Amino acid sequence: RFLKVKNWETDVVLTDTLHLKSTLETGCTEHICMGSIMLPVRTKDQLFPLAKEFLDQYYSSIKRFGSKAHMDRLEEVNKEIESTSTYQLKDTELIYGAKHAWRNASRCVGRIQWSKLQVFDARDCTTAHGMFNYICNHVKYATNKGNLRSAITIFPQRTDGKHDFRVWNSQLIRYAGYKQPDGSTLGDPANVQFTEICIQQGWKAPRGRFDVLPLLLQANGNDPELFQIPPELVLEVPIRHPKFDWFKDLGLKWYGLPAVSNMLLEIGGLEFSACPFSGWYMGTEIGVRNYCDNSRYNILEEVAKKMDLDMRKTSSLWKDQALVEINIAVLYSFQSDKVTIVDHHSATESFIKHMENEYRCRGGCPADWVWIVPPMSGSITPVFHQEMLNYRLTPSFEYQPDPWNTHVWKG
Amino acid sequence: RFLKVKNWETDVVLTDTLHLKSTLETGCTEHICMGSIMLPTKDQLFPLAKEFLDQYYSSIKRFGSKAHMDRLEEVNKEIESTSTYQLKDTELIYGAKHAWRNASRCVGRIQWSKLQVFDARDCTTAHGMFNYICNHVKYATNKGNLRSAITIFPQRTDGKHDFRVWNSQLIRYAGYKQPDGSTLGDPANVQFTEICIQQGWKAPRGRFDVLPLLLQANGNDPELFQIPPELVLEVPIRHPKFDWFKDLGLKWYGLPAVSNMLLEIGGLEFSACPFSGWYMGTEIGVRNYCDNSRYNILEEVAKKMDLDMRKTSSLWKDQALVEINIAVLYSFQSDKVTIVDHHSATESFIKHMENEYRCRGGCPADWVWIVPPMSGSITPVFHQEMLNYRLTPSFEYQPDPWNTHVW
Ligand code: HEM
Ligand code: HEM
Ligand SMILES: Cc1cc(N)nc(CCc2cncc(N3CCN(C)CC3)c2)c1
Ligand SMILES: Cc1cc(N)nc(CCc2cncc(N3CCN(C)CC3)c2)c1
Ligand SMILES: C[C@H](O)[C@H](O)[C@H]1CNc2nc(N)[nH]c(=O)c2N1
Ligand SMILES: C[C@H](O)[C@H](O)[C@H]1CNc2nc(N)[nH]c(=O)c2N1
Ligand SMILES: [Zn+2]
Repeated sequence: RFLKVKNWETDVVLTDTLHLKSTLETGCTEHICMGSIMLPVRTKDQLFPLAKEFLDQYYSSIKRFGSKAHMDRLEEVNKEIESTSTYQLKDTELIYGAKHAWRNASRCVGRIQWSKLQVFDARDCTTAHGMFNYICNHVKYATNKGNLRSAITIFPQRTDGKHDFRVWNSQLIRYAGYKQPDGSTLGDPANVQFTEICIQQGWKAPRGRFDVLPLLLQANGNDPELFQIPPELVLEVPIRHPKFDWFKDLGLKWYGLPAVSNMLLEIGGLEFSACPFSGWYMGTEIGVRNYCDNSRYNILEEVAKKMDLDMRKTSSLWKDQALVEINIAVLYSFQSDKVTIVDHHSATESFIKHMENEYRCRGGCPADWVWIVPPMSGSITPVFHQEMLNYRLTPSFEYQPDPWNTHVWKG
Repeated sequence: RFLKVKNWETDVVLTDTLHLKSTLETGCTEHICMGSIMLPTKDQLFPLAKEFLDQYYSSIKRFGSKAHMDRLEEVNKEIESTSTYQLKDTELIYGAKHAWRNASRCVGRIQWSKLQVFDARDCTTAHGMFNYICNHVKYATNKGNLRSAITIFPQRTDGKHDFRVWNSQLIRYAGYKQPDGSTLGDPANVQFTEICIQQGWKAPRGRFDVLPLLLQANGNDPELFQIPPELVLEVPIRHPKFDWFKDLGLKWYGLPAVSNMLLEIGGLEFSACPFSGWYMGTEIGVRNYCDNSRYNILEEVAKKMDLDMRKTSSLWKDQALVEINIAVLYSFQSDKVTIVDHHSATESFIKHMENEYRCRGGCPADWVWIVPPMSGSITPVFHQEMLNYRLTPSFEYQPDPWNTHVW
């Protein structure tokens, strides 16, 4: 089958053939689209076809499909599976896997960079202390004094689901949130639940507005242990505005390194439940979402006051005006401090080029329009006018439940 | 089978029981979502009529009543006999309001029950259509206090006697492909403008020429008519702060009136059913003015603001975009023409959505279209999960008449 996508700004039409290699489900049906829904221990039975599907793809990619090496590897994996009920990936396969999981991430606008990913193999890790060390090394490497480098660290795969490695933090670096008895929130409201756990686990909270959370690290299905990332490894950027001098006095800063740590990495049917990965920020993540979401730092009001906008009626677009200025300040600050960041105009333009390239050389590029379009100024970016097809390819990054909801406590 | 939608800003969860009454298809499959794609006989007819009559009689609390059965019978006899059937005035109005109610891409549906329906099924000629359309324009415009309206022309018979409004909106500005290679007026309307010229229109080759109506009656050849200028309410665009903004020479019309869709009710097809409400400000200032393939004025405005247009990271585009939309809202409000900003409108949609879930079991919604084209995440709709599905009565897309016209 052929599927066409049109860009309504340029009339450029592209033809998808890659969707035929789609596997997993979308959530949608012929009667309902679930396009805007955030979120819609394996047998050897299901395991070898998934292993084989993956190895066929790997060996095609290296132009060795049907080779003796290809055939031997299949044979080798088949037996390891029937002997031991699972199998081990070669380093090459692991690196290929992780790069492709990112390449396949339909919600990621930054995918033009997918082939440049530093893969850290942490499959020899056995304890939370070992995890802490690997994660420190990842943070130092990825930060690179502000010249950020994409990286992923891969801890041992799931076995029986009873010995999972998990990073309990949703991101490696994030600020605490503290709910006050008066109902107000100190710090990042997003992180109140996790902060409470940390405190419960023994963390001494400074109770400031921008406290870097400790790492809560779980190895081999044991109870998680707390660790503090050395502060010297945590690069932060004081936020100021190039024209408004009062902006610095808001007392805002943000960390440089966005590093997702709660997702599951699936490769050839194997499940890596601890796989922190990091790139660099697109400005709107901080300036639009982190600062201006009503459920986050929520600073539109205070910024708007200081700008003396007309705040009596929404039709003054005071919220819109303040939002822009804040996003200007975020970009200005990172650039001024030589910390890697990308504006939404740049990142969406690059994505369109990436996407067209992927259609030509790959037969498609699965993309989630809902996530790809930036949270401000949507239609003045080229992705808004771009039809996209969303489908699931493996290897992939998947959501998994939060560990505190599933963990069987040892005590 | 019962579905939940969550609002990630408020944690409010709603349960959709209404999608189970959807019949038409989304374009999506288990393997591929097409949520962002813009365009995804007597035996056929009676169950469609029945489905509709059933929901109609349910609405007036007379389900399984004698009148219900009688009507069902009557319509059945009539299809058996005539191969179609005619809607009672009450059913036409109910159906039109519900077509709007079911429009999953429409953010303004909180107004759905307050829609003035003009029955033009007695129309036979294009001159008759022109008269009805002028009356609609005048009624809906109402000196600037806009009132939603729809005018419904005769239903399709054999597809060779179609009534069609060839225009996409009752009121739009012409577009001309220049020898300078650029484009004068609205680039969106080049093709239509040419057809107007090929059909006789004398273009005043300006930048904001209100297009003539091109009207097709009973499947016959389409005719040109010019809307009385005094019925077309336009608004000069000025900025409350920037004195220079007026020099751009920008204006827009007050009445958004979609004229190219198909109204399906009880299996019957109304190929000519122009409808109108009032603008949300972003439709003009974000899309009509700042879209690259439209008036595309971002650069001119940014220059007049003397912004650093060297690097994209200065967000000069974003700044001009906000100001432009400020001016649009300011101009309309200053001239007392009804308009709604994207904050007010989305806030209304959330309340409508909650009303609908509570009193109907759901509200089909297309997030890709409901979220405004600027400042998306600072509006409540961004954080709102929506389920998209197709209910009837409905407004459907249909082919442009000129690809299908047997001249
Ligand atoms: C290089 C710079 C990168 C940029 C600028 C970038 C940008 C983004 C943005 C803006 C999002 C949407 C999340 C949100 O806005 O809330 C996203 C999502 C995502 N990114 Fe990237 N990204 C980058 C690197 C990476 C890397 C290295 C990986 C993995 C190896 C990755 C994998 C993903 C995945 C799996 C999602 C989906 C998250 C979810 O489903 O919640 N990205 N990215
Ligand atoms: C009264 C105030 C109204 C407002 C503020 C409003 C707002 C909107 C907006 C912003 C859109 C997105 C379309 C675009 O951006 O091009 C839309 C779509 C739509 N509206 Fe409403 N509208 C109103 C009245 C109506 C009425 C009276 C009807 C029908 C009786 C209607 C039917 C539709 C339909 C069918 C669509 C989808 C059109 C398409 O798919 O191209 N609207 N509306
Ligand atoms: C590697 C990377 C780079 C970047 N610029 N942004 C991101 C996404 C940031 C992000 C922020 N908040 C939330 C999420 N997701 C992650 C997955 N999590 C389970 C849900 C929320 C992701 C990731
Ligand atoms: C009644 C009404 C009110 C309003 N504020 N906006 C609209 C939609 C405006 C609009 C602009 N451009 C295009 C479309 N649609 C019309 C149907 N057309 C076939 C596709 C594009 C609609 C309609
Ligand atoms: C309900 C809706 O899907 C939800 O708010 C989505 C919308 N698009 C998004 N896009 C990005 N990049 N990140 C997000 O968290 C979301 N949230
Ligand atoms: C490709 C994409 O679906 C297309 O640009 C859509 C996106 N959302 C939209 N939303 C509205 N309200 N109006 C539009 O024209 C569009 N265009
Ligand atoms: Zn879908």
